[PDB]
Amino acid sequence: GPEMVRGQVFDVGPRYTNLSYIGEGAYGMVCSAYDNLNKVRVAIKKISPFEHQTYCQRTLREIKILLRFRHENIIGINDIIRAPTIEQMKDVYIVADLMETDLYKLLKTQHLSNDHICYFLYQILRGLKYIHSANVLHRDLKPSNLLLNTTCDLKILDFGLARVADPDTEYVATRWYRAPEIMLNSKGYTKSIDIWSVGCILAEMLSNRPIFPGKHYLDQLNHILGILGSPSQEDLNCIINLKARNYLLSLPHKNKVPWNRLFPNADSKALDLLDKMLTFNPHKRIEVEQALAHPYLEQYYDPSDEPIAEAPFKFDMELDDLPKEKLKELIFEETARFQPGY
Ligand SMILES: Cc1cc(-c2nn(C(C)C)c3ncnc(N)c23)cc2ccc(OCc3ccccc3)nc12
Repeated sequence: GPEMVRGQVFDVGPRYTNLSYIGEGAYGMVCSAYDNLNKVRVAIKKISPFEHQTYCQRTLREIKILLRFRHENIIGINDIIRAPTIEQMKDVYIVADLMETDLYKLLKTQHLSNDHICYFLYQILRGLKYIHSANVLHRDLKPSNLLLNTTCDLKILDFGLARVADPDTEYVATRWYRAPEIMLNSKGYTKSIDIWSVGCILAEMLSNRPIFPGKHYLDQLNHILGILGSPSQEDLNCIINLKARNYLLSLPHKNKVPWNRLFPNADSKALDLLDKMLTFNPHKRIEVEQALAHPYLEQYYDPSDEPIAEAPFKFDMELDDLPKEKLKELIFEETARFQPGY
């Protein structure tokens, strides 16, 4: 029979053995396992989406994007296991490189020196540069979506909320990393929403504490304005939405808090870059290639070793809202090339 982990079956043998609980991912339980073919311990995520439309849809979408993307700072799929007939397939197991932890857990437990911060930040933007080059917005960068290994290699996870970057909410664990414009007008304008999310992660690395921990929807904007200050007139004039602009004008005045008051031990170049990432106005916010070229990342900056996508990625939006059972069939087809062959 199959091995079991906290009452959950992991029918991944004979190739993968000696399973052990790591944690809960956003889509299912994650265990570590020994790969008997490559002689190495790997991470295996178990996914059970076929009891709902939204899970099947997001599963199919994630498998397609991670299979097309190939970059060292973005999580890759090494293998996929499922039953040989669609009628048996009640679960899907995705296999990936074993890392040590996520940035969420690391920051709850330990200090990061400037070199670790600097190197982690470089890798987030390196990976993000590839994603944005494919015309994709992540829209949910946060510490829990960043995996680290023991040699400080960093990988980005979770394109569940990813979209094309052209002009066009639900439940999420945290709004602490959402850019202000997302709640002030068009639903996540541009690539600057991700740069905002990365700035928030930088701040959190400097202090081990999230910078904008809103306790509810409107509170999130109060946290942001309480540090950045009230928007200037120029910045106010970039808020296109009538109600948003009015709402901003109705709020109490707040003065800017200097960065070196919040982060008194931080490298002044780090705070300079942070200032440019956490700019209220998304049109003035620093872009990924410019951020990589900031003096703070001079040690690692190397545009010959910062690859871009071969082409733009396209999401087939019509597959969304297809019937539960049809999505099950497409996931069977997409996972077929990992089934023992030839
Ligand atoms: C997002 C994600 C995280 C982890 C993971 N999560 N964790 C911890 C944070 C629980 C890890 N620790 C060490 N190594 C790891 N690989 C992990 C394993 C994963 C293993 C497979 C995987 O497949 C991506 C995927 C494919 C299809 C649908 C949804 C997700 N995604 C994983």
